[PDB]
This record gives sequence, C-alpha cells and structure tokens, in this order.
Amino acid sequence: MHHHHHHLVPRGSVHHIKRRDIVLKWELGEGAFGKVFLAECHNLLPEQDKMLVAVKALKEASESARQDFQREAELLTMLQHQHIVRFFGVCTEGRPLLMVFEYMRHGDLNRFLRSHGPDAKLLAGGEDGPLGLGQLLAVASQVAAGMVYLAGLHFVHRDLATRNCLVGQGLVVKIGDFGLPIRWMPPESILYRKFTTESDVWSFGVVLWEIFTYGKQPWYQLSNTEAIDCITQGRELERPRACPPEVYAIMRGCWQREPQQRHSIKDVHARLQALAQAPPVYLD
Ligand SMILES: Cn1cnc(-c2ccc(OC3CCN(C(=O)Cc4ccc(OC(F)(F)F)cc4)CC3)c(C(N)=O)c2)c1
Repeated sequence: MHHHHHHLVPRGSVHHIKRRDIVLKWELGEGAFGKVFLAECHNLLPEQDKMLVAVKALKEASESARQDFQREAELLTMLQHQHIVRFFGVCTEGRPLLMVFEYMRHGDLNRFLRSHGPDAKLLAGGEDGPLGLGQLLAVASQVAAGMVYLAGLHFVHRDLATRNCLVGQGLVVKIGDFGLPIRWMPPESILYRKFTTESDVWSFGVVLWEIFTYGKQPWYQLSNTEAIDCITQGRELERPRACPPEVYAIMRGCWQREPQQRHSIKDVHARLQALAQAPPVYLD
C-alpha cells in the first residue's frame, strides 16, 4: 500500500473520538469502500459544541486492514494545512472503525466546476453564472498552495485531479483523496510507474486545464489507449477558450517532457497568486 509514504514519520499522536460524540445524519453521495456520512461531532472543538464532520467507516477487519487503517490515520494527522482536507481523528470503540474529516459543504471541485460552468444548464434540467477569471484563478492558487505544502513534506499524491479536491464554506478549495489516472499522468509515470514531485506538477497542469474547461474530461475526444498514445507521443492538451495565454504558459511549464525541466510548484503558486491578484487582460 503506502510503501511510497514509508519515509514520512509523524511526530504527533492520533486523536481518538468517542462513539457517543458521533451522530450520523445521512450519507454524503455514494461512498465507495466506506461510504461517507455527514455527522454531528460532540466535544471535538471547544468553540463549537456540536460541529459538522464527514465520517468514513472502514469495511473490513483483519490485521491487514486494521494495520493499514492505523498507518493511514498516522499520516493524515501529519497532513495539516488550509488547503488539505483536515483529518480530526479515529474511533476504535467497537465496529466499524471510523475516520473523522472536516465537512466541505460544496462537495468535490469537479461537480462544482461543472455546475458553475457554461454547460451547467446542459448538466442540469436537474436543479436549474460562470465562475469568472479571478474566481478560477483563486481555485487554481488554492490547489497549488496545497501542492507547495505536500512537496515540503516530500509527499507524492499520485492522484491529483479536481475529483479529489473539495469545495467548502465560501469557495475554499482543499486537496483530498477519494481513493489508474492515466489522463493526469506524465509519460514516465505511465511507462515506468515513477511518481515524484515532478509527476504531481504535471497532474497540477492537467488540474489547471480541468479548471479552465470547467470540469471537462482531459483528452475527452480519446479512449484510454488513444490518451496514453498522445501523452507518450508528446501531444499537449489544447488551450481552453476560458484560458488566457499567461495561464496556458504555466500548464506548458508543468508539461515539460523532462521532469527536471518542469516548473517548481513554488514558482507555479507564486505566478498563480500574482495573476489571481491581478487577472491578466484577456479577451475571447
Ligand atoms: C455536497 N457533497 C457531497 N458529497 C460531499 C462529500 C463527500 C465526501 C466527503 O468526505 C471524504 C472526501 C474524500 N476524503 C479525503 O479527501 C480524505 C483525505 C484527506 C487528505 C488527504 O491527503 C492528501 F494529501 F491527499 F490531501 C487524503 C485523503 C475522505 C472524506 C466530504 C467532506 N470532506 O466533507 C464531502 C459533499
């Protein structure tokens, strides 16, 4: 499993939550493996007597999982930043074993982008304004910030996509993981299964494309095989209509064929916070 996070050592202890303090309300979507519930958490934070959390319940017993659960929990207690989905602690009192996370009310970034995009009405007869340049750049900057954090910990995500980012209380974007993302992968990751900080910056560039297409499928016009072919052949995703050349220049910097030629996430977030600060002059 996380043999790729073996080098990481958490200094702090895992917080244990009592069963009683967790009051499950109803499921958050269609959780795979676990299923995720929205729950009321008692005595977790002093300021908020009964706060809202996302609770992931583990499916299987056996030291195989019980051991994995403990390592996943330990690593998560270590990952604490404004742009990383917060982990609160675990519950071991009886079965199933629970993992408690911060509630992100607007769900994943992909649906969010789709629902705040030009094709929104086409994606909903369902319920029934497109996110502006600054709004898109804020999202883009928030994600890069999470990636600058993880690179600081020598942590490789391996699955950075808008589907794995979450939106919360007032357009706050945080990187998480819902658990082969070939379309977001660089050629060294496809062919040689080599995942580094450089592999993650490429995926960030794909995330940037996803943001500026309002959740469109990377290589949508291609099958999985067709996509692998174009990635290894050196083909780059076309600059979205919504994307200014200034933002496209960053994606291209992430997609540099040679990993050691790819633009650092520090430089990427820096450039993104600067454009996010003053949106560039762009007209379609
Ligand atoms: C409107 N709506 C419909 N569904 C939702 C919804 C569904 C599931 C949710 O919870 C799950 C998200 C996915 N998970 C995580 O992201 C854990 C993780 C953290 C860091 C992390 O580290 C790192 F580095 F990758 F970021 C890895 C995993 C599990 C928990 C939430 C929520 N967090 O409120 C919201 C909202």
